[PDB]
Amino acid sequence: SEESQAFQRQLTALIGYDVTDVSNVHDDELEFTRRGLVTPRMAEVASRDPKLYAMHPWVTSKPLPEYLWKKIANNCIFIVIHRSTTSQTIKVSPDDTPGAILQSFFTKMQDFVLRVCGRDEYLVGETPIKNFQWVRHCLKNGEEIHVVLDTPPDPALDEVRKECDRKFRVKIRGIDIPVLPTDLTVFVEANIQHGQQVLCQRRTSPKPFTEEVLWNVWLEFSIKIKDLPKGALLNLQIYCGKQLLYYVNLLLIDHRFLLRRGEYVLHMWQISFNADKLTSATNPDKENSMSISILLDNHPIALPKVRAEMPNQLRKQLEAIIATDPLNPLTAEDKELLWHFRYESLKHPKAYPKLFSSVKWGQQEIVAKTYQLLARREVWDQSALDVGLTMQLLDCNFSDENVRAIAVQKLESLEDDDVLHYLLQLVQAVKFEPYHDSALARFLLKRGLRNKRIGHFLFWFLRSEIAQSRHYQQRFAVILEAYLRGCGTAMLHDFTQQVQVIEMLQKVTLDIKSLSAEKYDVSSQVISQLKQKLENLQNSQLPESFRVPYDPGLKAGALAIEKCKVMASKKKPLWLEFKCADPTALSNETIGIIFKHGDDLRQDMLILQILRIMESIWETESLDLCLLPYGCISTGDKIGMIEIVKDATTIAKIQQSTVGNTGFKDEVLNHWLKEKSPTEEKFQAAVERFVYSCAGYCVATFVLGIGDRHNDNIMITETGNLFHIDFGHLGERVPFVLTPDFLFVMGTSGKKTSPHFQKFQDICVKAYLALRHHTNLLIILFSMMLMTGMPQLTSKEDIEYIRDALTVGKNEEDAKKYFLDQIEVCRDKGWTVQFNWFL
Repeated sequence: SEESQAFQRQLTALIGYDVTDVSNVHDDELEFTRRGLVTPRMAEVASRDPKLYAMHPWVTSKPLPEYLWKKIANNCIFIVIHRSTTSQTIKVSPDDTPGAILQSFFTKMQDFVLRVCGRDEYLVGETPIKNFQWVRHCLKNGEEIHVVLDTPPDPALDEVRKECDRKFRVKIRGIDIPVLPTDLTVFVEANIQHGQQVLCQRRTSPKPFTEEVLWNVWLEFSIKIKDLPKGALLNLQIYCGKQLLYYVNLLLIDHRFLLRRGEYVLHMWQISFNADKLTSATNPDKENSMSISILLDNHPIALPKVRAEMPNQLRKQLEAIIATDPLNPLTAEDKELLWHFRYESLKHPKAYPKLFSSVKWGQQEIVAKTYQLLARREVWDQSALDVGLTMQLLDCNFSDENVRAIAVQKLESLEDDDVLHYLLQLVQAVKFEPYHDSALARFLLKRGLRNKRIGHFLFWFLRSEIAQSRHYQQRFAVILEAYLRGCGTAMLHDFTQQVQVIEMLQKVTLDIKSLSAEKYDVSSQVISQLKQKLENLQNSQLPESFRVPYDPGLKAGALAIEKCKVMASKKKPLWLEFKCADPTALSNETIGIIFKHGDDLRQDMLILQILRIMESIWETESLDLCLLPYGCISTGDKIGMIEIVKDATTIAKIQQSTVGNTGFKDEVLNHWLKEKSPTEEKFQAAVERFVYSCAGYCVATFVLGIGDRHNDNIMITETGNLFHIDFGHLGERVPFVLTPDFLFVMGTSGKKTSPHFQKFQDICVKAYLALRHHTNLLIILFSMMLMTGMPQLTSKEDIEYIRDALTVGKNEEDAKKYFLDQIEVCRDKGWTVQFNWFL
């Protein structure tokens, strides 16, 4: 139907790409994948409870941390129930089910439900109220729980629209480029890879690098055709430099298990390790990109389906190897050991990554034995879920579908709250998949379609890449389409509002950027120019309201144009403010959002996420370092939005406000806090909060290798919560930022002591070692982060930093000592590094 034609047109607009396009393809994998995702979608759609899906309660099964029970030493919790001008205050017990307090209400005073005031957040479903995230959020922030009694959302609104033993060889015909301007020479390198491991390599003779270079030469490999593993890539690379200029990959076995065959003309990617180098997609730009032509002329297949010792010491060698971190390599010895004692290895879940890296994927018989091994997976299937281990089997080192699937199998058992914690990283992992359709892609579909909060962020995480990654936009686009076709008309409506809004603000942001980037000042002309442009949108163009992308529970209404402006910084980001479109809101406070161009916010997203992960880690040990991972969503190339934290200022601005400019007085910070503090109570609270938050970010920032900072890049709220920002990496050195002013707040100085500083040192050590208790998880998150977003990755030194930072190996005692020394290095440096941040 044209109705279908228009629909697909609406989908294209939400996605930012066209899955019906075939301009940059050489086979039907994408189309095959669209069709293949149909079943996964429909099966989850039909499976989800219409009522719970509409209300998406946000719950956790994790225990209430010790530091939160402190605020409840009476087994009673106060919920403020509203209904217009009314507002009671029903006392409740932490294990009181929701529906069983509306009963300690209705009767204490029925087709209703408890909804948070001013938010699209509901407190329903059979769950202790203490297990609801919003309730833990309020408690952790000493806020009161205000709810409004109203009618459940109509699930009718989520309606889904009806729907050979020869040696392998490859002939390199030649390369061609429109124009490729000191001259030099070139050659072609054809590699057979699997899980980033060259099984075979062949090269051509060095030749003249001209707009057209031919060889018409067969490159014969030693490996046999019926030995090629499913998921093996034929990697073609061009070398010039009188080194690597262009690369392109072709899956040797397709999505149907067939051996690739025929003529191919592949448009390559130019180099300006990482995930982009592994893509099966070809450069879309067929007009001004390099291309290579090859000939392939050569029947997949299939699947069906111990006793002895492990001498004392050899077992000791095995356990030693197993205990090493994910970055500790594997000697051929290690590999042969792991493999020979295959069945002993299978009894240790942590041995799995090392084990499979020990498999000779280029040997049919061996791989065959591997599957046989995974057949008896009893131990693995019964192991306690380890996200760190699971993620390792999903990274660039594993290309085998069955190996990766057991990883996904393990993810299946994660509760929605945990999926949210790792969603960005799981989405990024899709880049390591050899085929578009994959167990991991289907898992993201299932979970997204099953819960609205996960589906919302999945949308934006996917759109973020589809809008700026030529290497993966196609794959992600198909997966996003699949999701949109099953999320519901309601959500489709919401995404439509959100996209039109951010797409308008992006235009403004950029145009204003042009009338600026003049050298700072930010003219009134430029601000006048802004207000005029916003005025235009404020009319029949900017929807009445829209959900805040990084905080789906919040609905933003009309722009407070009078409060909007252009910030006085290198980049000229917009500082917008909106009124909350929710009357039941508990305030008149506007929603502040910063729209900026100039920075790659994909990096910021990644760090902010690992920051939340570090929080959950600290929780599992009763710690609360008070981090502050504000919302941030990359919406396009060097552009995106950021949440405006209320009542906070840059530590640089605090300094400038007193010294005027440059310096650097030690008490400025303490003054500021006191002045922003009225009651003495609040401040002795704020200084406390500053000690925790400072510790948190010093530890966090040190582990991630981004501690050496810049005063203008770290802020503080009037309530004492410190927090870094901008992760744009303009960064002698220092492990982190613990300058004199910070110390002054802690009450010490000039290298001395104080209750606090000692409270600070105590918190840091506890936090540091608590992270070391998840060394593997962090190591794997760190390296994935570096490969999918910080395109500045030496598959060695860079990734290795976190090993050293986590002080891998050594013991707890030497670890604690190690960090305390770092704290000292900051003390010896004082203001030197800070000051040096200008030359």
